[PDB]
Amino acid sequence: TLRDEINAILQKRIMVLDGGMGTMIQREKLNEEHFRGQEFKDHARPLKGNNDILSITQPDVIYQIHKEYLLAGADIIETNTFSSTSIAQADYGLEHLAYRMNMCSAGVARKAAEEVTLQTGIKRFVAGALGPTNKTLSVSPSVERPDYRNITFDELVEAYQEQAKGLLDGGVDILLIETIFDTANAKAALFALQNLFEEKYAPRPIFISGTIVDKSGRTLSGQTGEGFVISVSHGEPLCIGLNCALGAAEMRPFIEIIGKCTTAYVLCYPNAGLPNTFGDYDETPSMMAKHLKDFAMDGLVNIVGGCCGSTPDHIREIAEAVKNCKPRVPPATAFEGHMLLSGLEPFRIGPYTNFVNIGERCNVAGSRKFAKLIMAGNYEEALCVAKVQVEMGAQVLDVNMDDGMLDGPSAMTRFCNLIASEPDIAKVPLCIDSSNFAVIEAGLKCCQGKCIVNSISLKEGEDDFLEKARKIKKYGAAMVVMAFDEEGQATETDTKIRVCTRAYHLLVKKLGFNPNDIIFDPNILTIGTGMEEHNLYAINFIHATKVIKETLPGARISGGLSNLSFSFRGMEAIREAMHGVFLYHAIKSGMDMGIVNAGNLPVYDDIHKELLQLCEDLIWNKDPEATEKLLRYAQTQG
Repeated sequence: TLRDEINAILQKRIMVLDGGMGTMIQREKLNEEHFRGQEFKDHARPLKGNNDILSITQPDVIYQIHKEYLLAGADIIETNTFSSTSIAQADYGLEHLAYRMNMCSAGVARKAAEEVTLQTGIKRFVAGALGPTNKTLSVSPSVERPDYRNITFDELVEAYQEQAKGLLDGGVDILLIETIFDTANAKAALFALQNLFEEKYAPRPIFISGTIVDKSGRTLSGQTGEGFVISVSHGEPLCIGLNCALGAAEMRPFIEIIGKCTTAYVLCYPNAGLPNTFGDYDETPSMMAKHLKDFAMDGLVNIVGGCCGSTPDHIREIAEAVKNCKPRVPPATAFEGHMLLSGLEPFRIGPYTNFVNIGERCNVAGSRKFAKLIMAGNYEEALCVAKVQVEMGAQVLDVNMDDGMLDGPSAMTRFCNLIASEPDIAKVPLCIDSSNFAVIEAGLKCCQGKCIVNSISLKEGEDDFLEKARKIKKYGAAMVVMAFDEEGQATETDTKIRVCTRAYHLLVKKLGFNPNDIIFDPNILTIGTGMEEHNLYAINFIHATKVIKETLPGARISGGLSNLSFSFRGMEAIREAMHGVFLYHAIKSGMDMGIVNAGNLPVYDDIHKELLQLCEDLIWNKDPEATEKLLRYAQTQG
C-alpha cells in the first residue's frame, strides 16, 4: 500500500515537504480579474486573496509553482486546499464548490507530480491539506459567552468529510491535517476521515501537524505538545509533529518533546524566521538549511520543509543539507504499559502510579446539591464545584448529567464547553458518565483531550455492546465496562470475573481495542443493609479485582466507592472510615482508580482503632452484628 511505500522511505532518508505556496502566489501579483478567471466575473463577492480558487481560474500558476518546488528537491507537495471547506469558503460565496475545488487542486498537483517523477525518476507524493478553518470548537468566539460555540462537531465533520472526499477522488497519496489551532477540529477531521475510510474508500497515510503559538509551548486552544500528541494519536498517524508560526530555533525544544513521546515519525516545517515590520521573512535559505541540518544531525526529525517565508531556494538548500543525514529512529515503546489520558496536559497512569482519585461531586444523579444547581441553570456554581474538586486532589473529573427532568445531551454539551473555558479545570481529564449513550456522545464531541467513558456493558446484548465500543474507539477515548450482562448485575466473585473476561475477549479479539484503554467496574455494592444476602459484596469485589488484575493483561479496575457506604447516610465519619478501609484493601488487591470524594479519604493508619475494628468487621463480615455495632457506635457519640 501507500503507507508501506512511504514507511520504507522514511527509514532510509529524511524527506522534504513542499514549502510556502502562498509566498510564491503573492509574488505573482495577481488582482481581482486574475482571481475571477473567466468563470466568476459576475460573482457577487470579491475573490482577491482566495488562493484556493486559483486551481480552477489560474491552474497554470499553481502547476508551475508545484513544478518549481518539486524541482527544488521536495519529495512531497501539498494541494492548494488550505481553505477548501464549505465553512472557510462561506466568506467568498463559494461554499457550494468545495468538492470541485478540492478535486481540481488534487488534479493540478498530481499532474505536476507525475511529470516531475517521470523527468527525474524519483517518485514524488501529493499530500491533501486539510486546513483548520476559522472556527474553533474549544474556544468561544466571544469572551463574555464562555460556553458558546458558533460551530458544532457534526458540522465540521460534514465539511471535512466533503473536502476529504474531494481530495480522495482527486487521487492524493497523503492526507495532511496541518496548522491545527484547535485539537477538537483535528479530532473532527479524523472522525470524517474514519467515516470515509469505513464507508467506501481505502485508507491513505495521515499526517498530523500542530502549531505552537509562542515560547509558552501550547497550541492556540491551550494544549501542550504531549497533550496534543495523546489527543490525536487515536487516528494512528504515520507522521506527527509541528509546523510553522515559529522559527527553527524556538521550535527545537517542542519538536524534541514531541519526538520523545510518540512512536510515529516526526515532521517539522517551521517558518523562515520571524516576520519583519512589513510582513516579510528575514531568514535566508542558508540559515534555515543549517538550522534544519542541526535538527537532522541530532536525530530529531524525519520530514522537513517550510511554512510562510519559504521559497524553492529554501527548499533546495534544506534538501541539500539533509541529504546524507540519518533519519530519526522512533522509540519502540513510548510509556509502555501506561494508560494515556489528556486534558490540556497529559495524564498517564503506569504500574508505579498511585491510586487515581476521580472527583465524584459533579454528579446530577448522585449529588442532589449539584442537581439543584443544574436544574436552576446555575452553571457558574456548578463550575466552582469542579474547581474545588480539582483543588482538593481530584486527578480526573467525573461528569454526569442524568435526570428525567433534564435534557441530558444539551446539559452535557454546555457543561463541557464551560469546563473547557477554565484552564485550571481543563488541564485534567474528564470522565463522561451516563446511562444514556447520547449524553456520552455529546460529551465526547465537546472534549479536546482524551476522556474516560463510564459504564457501557453487556446489559442489552453483545451486538449493542460491540456497536457502542466501536463508536467509543472511533472517538478515541478510554472506556469502563461494568460487570453487567443479559442475566443481570454481577454480585458474586465468579460472575464478576466471567463477565469481565468475556467483555475483555470481545474488545480485544473482535474489535482490536487497546488493552490499556480498558477499565472494568466489578460493581462496588452497598453493604450493611440489614440483609444477609448483601454481606459478602465487598469481599466479592476485592477478590474479583485481584483475579481480574492477575488474569486479564493490561486491564485496569475502577468503581464507585461511595455506593459501599450508602446505608450510613449522614454518618459521614463512618462512611469515610469504611471508604478508607475498603480502599486500603482494594488497592492492596490491585485497584487502580475509583470515583471517590477526593479530599475526604482518610489514610488507614490514623483511623480510630475502635472504628477501624468495626469497619474491618463489617467489610470482611467477621461479625454478624457488625452493622448493628457500627450503628451503636454512631449513636453513642453524643
